[PDB]
Amino acid sequence: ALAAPPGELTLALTPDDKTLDPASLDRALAILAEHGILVLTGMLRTRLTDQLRTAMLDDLPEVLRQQDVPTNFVPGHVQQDPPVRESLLFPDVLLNPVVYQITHAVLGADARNAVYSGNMNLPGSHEQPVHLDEPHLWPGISHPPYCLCVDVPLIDFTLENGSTEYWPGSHVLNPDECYDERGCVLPAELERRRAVAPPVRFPIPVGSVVIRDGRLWHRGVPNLSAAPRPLLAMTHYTEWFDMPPIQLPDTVKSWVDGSDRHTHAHFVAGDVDHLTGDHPFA
Ligand SMILES: NC[C@H]1O[C@H](O[C@H]2[C@H](O)[C@@H](O)[C@H](N)C[C@@H]2N)[C@H](N)[C@@H](O)[C@@H]1O
Ligand code: NI
Repeated sequence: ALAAPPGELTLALTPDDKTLDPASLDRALAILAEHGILVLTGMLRTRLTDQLRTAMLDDLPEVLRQQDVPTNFVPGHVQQDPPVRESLLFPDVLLNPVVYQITHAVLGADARNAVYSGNMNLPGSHEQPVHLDEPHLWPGISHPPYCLCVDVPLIDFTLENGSTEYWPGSHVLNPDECYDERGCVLPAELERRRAVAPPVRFPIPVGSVVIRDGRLWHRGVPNLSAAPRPLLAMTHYTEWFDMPPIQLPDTVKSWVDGSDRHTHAHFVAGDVDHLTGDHPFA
């Protein structure tokens, strides 16, 4: 019911900021440890978010033409990969120096991005169940994080247009028989948790970047606006967690492969089909 992101969760920047001073970084880490979600305002320029927003709304028709449209949990929550064309792969988005500074500190210098995907929340979408995007490695065990979701809204997220319900501090909870095979939280454990630390939902301005634990409870909620709500989604993992590589064109290999901000990527000659992944050599 907030009119902006809570201060407990938020850290304000300009796009020119390339690192956090030690005091800011310790705070960012302290938030991800305690709350499991960190909102970074003013990270990305309009020039980038605009091109990416345009590119994904242009692709949405090709996505909805598909015989079976891939959704997450309920109708209206479409899985859509953004394009991997030389011209729409920006270093400030894939290899953001502030994001990787936080993820290196949390997951290790060998941590790597292994997801370049998206969530198109359509008008009249349904309520998702509360869930983990990425599960705990064993039931009934406390362990540190092995993955951080990096969510990039491509329009102003509002209460009406489907800003995500987040459950702060839920990333460290992992009792027995808590999660089912799709990673949905059992209803008993929700109501116990709602009493101690209830969910929050808030606007997130475009140009913001949200970093959160992969294990954080959350649910997508109905888009009641007249416009699709695109989200570009990356996920950094520890070196040792097994993931299939991101299909990228060799036209970007030059700067992506060199970097000490690691991507788990496989480079193909020529164009890559993000949408349906039909490209001949995977
Ligand atoms: N790293 C965050 C993302 O993780 C999940 O999606 C993955 C999901 O983990 C896989 O089952 C699927 N094969 C790919 C999909 N993109 C979530 N369902 C997405 O909503 C979220 O964008
Ligand atoms: Ni989710």
